[PDB]
Amino acid sequence: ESNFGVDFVIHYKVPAAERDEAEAGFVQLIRALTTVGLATEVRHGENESLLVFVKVASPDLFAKQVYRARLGDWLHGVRVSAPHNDIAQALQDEPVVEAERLRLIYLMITKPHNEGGAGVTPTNAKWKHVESIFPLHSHSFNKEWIKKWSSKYTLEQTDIDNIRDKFGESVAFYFAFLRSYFRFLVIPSAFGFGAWLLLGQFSYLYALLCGLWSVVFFEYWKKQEVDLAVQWGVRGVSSIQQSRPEFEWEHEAEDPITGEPVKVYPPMKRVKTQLLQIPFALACVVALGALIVTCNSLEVFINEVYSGPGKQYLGFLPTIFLVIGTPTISGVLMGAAEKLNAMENYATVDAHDAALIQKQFVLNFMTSYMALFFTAFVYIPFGHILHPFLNFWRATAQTLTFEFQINPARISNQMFYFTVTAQIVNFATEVVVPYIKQQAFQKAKEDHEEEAEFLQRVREECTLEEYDVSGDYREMVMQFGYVAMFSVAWPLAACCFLVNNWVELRSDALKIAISSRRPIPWRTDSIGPWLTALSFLSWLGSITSSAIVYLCSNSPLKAWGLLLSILFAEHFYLVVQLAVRFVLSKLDSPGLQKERKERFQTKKRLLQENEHSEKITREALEEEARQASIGTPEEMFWQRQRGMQETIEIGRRMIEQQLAA
Amino acid sequence: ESNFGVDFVIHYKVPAAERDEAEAGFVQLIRALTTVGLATEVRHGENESLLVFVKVASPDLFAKQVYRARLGDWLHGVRVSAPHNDIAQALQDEPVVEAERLRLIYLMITKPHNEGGAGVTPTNAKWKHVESIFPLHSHSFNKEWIKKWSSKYTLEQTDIDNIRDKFGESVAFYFAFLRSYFRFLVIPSAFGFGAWLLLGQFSYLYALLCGLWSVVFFEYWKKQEVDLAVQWGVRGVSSIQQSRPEFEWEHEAEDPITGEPVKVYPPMKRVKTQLLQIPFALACVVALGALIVTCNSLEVFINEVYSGPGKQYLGFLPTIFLVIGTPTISGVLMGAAEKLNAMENYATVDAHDAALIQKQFVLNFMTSYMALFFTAFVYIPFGHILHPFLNFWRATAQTLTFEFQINPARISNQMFYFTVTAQIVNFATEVVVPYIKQQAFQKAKEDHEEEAEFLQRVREECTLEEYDVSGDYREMVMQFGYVAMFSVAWPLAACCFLVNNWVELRSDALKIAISSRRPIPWRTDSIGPWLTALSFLSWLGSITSSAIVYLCSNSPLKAWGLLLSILFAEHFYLVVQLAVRFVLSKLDSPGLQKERKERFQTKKRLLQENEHSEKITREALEEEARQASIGTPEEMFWQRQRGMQETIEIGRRMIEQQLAA
Ligand SMILES: [Ca+2]
Ligand SMILES: [Ca+2]
Ligand SMILES: [Ca+2]
Ligand SMILES: [Ca+2]
Repeated sequence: ESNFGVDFVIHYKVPAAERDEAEAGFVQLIRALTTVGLATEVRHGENESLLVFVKVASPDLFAKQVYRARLGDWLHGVRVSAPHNDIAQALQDEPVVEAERLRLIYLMITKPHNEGGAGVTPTNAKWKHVESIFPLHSHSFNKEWIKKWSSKYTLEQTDIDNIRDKFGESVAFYFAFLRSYFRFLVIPSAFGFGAWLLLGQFSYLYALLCGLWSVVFFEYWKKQEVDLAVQWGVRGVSSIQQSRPEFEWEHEAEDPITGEPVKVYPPMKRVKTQLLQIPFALACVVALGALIVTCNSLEVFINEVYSGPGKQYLGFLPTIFLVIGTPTISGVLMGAAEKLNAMENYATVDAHDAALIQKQFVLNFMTSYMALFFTAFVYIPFGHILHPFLNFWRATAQTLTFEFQINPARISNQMFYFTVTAQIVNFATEVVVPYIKQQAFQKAKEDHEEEAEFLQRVREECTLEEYDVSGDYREMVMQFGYVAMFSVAWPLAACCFLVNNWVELRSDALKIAISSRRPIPWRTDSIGPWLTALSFLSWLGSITSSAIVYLCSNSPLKAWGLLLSILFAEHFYLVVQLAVRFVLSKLDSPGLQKERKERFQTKKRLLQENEHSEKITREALEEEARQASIGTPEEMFWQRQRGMQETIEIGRRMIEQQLAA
Repeated sequence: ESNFGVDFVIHYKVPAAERDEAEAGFVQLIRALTTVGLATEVRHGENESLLVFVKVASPDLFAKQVYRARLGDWLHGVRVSAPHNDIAQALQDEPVVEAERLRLIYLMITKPHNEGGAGVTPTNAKWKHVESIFPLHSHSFNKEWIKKWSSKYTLEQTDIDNIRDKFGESVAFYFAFLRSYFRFLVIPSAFGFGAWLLLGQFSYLYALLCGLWSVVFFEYWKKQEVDLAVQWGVRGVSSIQQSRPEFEWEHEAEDPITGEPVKVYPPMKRVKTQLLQIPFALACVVALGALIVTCNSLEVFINEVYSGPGKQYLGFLPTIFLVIGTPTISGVLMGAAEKLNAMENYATVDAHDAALIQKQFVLNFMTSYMALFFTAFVYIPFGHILHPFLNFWRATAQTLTFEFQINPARISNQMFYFTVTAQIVNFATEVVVPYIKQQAFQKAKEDHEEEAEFLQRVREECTLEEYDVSGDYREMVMQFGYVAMFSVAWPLAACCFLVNNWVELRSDALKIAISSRRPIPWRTDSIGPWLTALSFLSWLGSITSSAIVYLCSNSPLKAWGLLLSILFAEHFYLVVQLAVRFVLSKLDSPGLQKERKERFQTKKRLLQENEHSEKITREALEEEARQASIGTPEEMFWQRQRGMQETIEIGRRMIEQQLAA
């Protein structure tokens, strides 16, 4: 139930084909680990691998490394004050959390020799046999965390702080984002319940309301994250650029700022494959669009022809099957997105991650909303254009066996089926399928007889995949997109997503608990490029919900109404965006006062670290001595009234002279 | 042609009604001036006033004050580095310009005793007889500056820097803004010339073009001003809050940041008179709107009735008279705006100035564009609603003497008459009327017989009004508004404004030269609240130019077209705003590199101001001695393979064992 003090575990798969070269890499690896002061320990890994175990046996060099990284943060404006202790007397002032300790150990194993480390990143260096470097998982904290999160109803800030001190900043930002989003989802849940009871289907007021809610939630989260970045001492980390190890280069050019020749790569070679996104984008758009329009034509052909013998529920069976098939096509889609992004040689890890978020968000946007767009914006306004598909299905099924009435409330049933089966498929794919996978490999399953269970748990933890938080961001961003631009089709969607988010805030916590190895703790200022995604989804929601409520509320479609509704709701979005930004500028979050007060008090301590007429007539006497040494008329003008009492009495007699005249 | 070294002149009007009290205030004034180390000198002022003259006779206390203000800038993040010289050996490192010197002297005469100064601001303190504190005007620089600006065609950056070193930062920001705006006006001048030749009246392409030009000009100026604020060492000054002297208060509450009890004022008392703007706003809107609709009805009645005996030029004579009357009504309008803003008790000078800019911009917006709005958006789409005014004028003029055909190209003639007579009225009111005023008071017009002409020039300089740069900002912002939202009515407006701006960049320079006393040099990071005005005017231009080109291009007015054109051009504005912001993020202005490079080099100098296996087995031996003193199984696990060569050979024999199995 407790580790052996091990901070990191390296896998180092030794295949039989390259045994001697992998042995030379092994001895070079453990040499390089011993140079940076890591006590090593070698144990057996299954299928010919060598689990080596590292730790800092030297607390003095560890505190020296901690002080060096704190100075590196202080140079880039991260820390408020310097450590001010080259000796370890600042560690008692500010302790090291487990996340900061594991991050600095990972930097000592990851950074190159110029940075003061033994860089053993797998693909770029010679270390092609280093499979995975990963920290361990403390089960005594894990079980307590899962139990205390399942027991409570709401989560305080101390729970997110306990996530911060043991899983880095990024996982804690995800849980803080999901907690704040779950708390803000109760407003359109209640208002959608009210609109589903009272206002009838497709109410305009709920469209304006969910637009306003998306604005206030996005701006409030953008305030709350800079508050959290002040509180965790991580504000401004995105200015620091981490050099990606797999970034190839050609030259080593002039110094930008520091004095160091940084390695460069010709950007036209980058744009040559940046433009590889565009034919891939158009190809994937038309492929998924042809699949979606084929599914839509098939379901309308089926519910026209069979006339619903069993149920009308059987009519949207192709839509249900398409949503079921959507995670499988999105798997190869994200694979071909990640391969394309990795081929696009990116300099720093921030830009590489941001481009991966952009490609993954575009592909998931298409495969999550193009069915509902073809339902709302194509099928409802003019649905006669898919009649060749209908007569094609008729001419095929007539040989195979040997009046359209486009319902405007088809989108409500479609959105209900979409939300429910997407909830079921997402819940099955997220936890239940890995639950039965780990229970299946549980029933399918020397070494010093005391450390046996420890090496058992490490050998089984090597097989798990590393937890990426990008996917759990993307799921919630898409759910927010459903809320922003399709809740007017089905106003109980916010209530369903509220229940899903309360289950999800424990479910994704369970995924980090037992279905994935502990992620390498990184620091981030924010959720990063997902803020652009939330902003774009809210802006598109203000257009789309209004056009949906006009086109489904529908008389012929008077296009004088549609453009006016789109214009009014989009300008209402812009006006409420200005209003909420102006209001949230005035709230005076306490972290800003704390940061600027500490900075001013430190520089005020530096400030404190750093008769009259006598002086005036003395300098006038000095200038008179310089005049008598020798330019002259201003000298006479200043030497008229030298003493101040002379000026007083001359001014008073001049008041008397001006009183005479 | 040269001063007597005088830095400041104080007027101190002594009326005969309060002669003894003003004399006591005089002796207290010159006492307080002598405490802060200012050599004083009293000369006669006309109509019973006492021009006292100050200077720093003590360069040591002046350099001490300079170092104190530089530390005050360094605490608030303005300066890159500290002065690092309590002795005056930093003044040789960075010299004092005349603007910084005069600003610090004005702070020594303006700041209270707690700040280390003798605060003699007129209305708040007892000094109700101090009329005006003002610096002098160096004519040898003035004549050279006017001559070298009239000789050149274009102005280099060195001219704006010579304005910066002698008139502060704010006047130099105005001249830099007018130079950059005059340089960017040549693009819609040439394109409007092309549209006026080729494309015919009311072209949509010119509307999209001037929208794009307004975007690129506004974003390029917003980049250029942070570049200039880096270069002049003034970046970040807007974070510093200057306490307004006339700000009344009730309490002196807790300390926000510094430690000082700041004085507070109940904000509900402020909102009580903030809401006095709204009935004043609605009253002024309906008053100017009734005047404009009366003028419009009168001119259409006149050109209907008389049928143009002389000319059609005589028909818009009421519009010409209304533009002529516009500076006179705007005078009392800005008076009642400034009185309302001064009644609204504002804490700091930044918020007070920003609210004055907001009120003045709203009133000048109405009186500059509501005539053209009632022409374009009311008279052209539906003009039958003003027929009661027409029959009213008929029923009056029928007793007084004893078919409408609304032309869509009426706005072109209106905009031409508006631009031309506004140019003529603005040029007459700006320079020519003060030119004949100063030549009229020239022909209408003891004391030691050597300083006679100096006291003559100071006595005549007291009568001039202090130059406010807000008015010369507001004129150009309104001209930019004409370009942004009405150039499609008359595409030569940009060419006319280009010629006007080339004349204006010397004319407003002449106004500071001889028609106004030298302004007290202030520091500002930017043009401030006018950036919101340019952004709002460009955004409204994207709507208004498109609606104008549809409604005047006009068939009946198909309102399916109007909303689509407004929507397309506004979203084109938003898309090109994103595009230009993304492009200008990548240009890498050199001032940012210079600032962050100097900051990193200073903190890197502070950074530089601040065997392996032996240590590893030594700490392992220490922990073994602690174990033998006595928790134990991890100790045994770490003490298995102590030395690194032991780990090497144990790992190699384990490779051999995994090779056996
Ligand atoms: Ca899930
Ligand atoms: Ca998830
Ligand atoms: Ca002018
Ligand atoms: Ca002007």
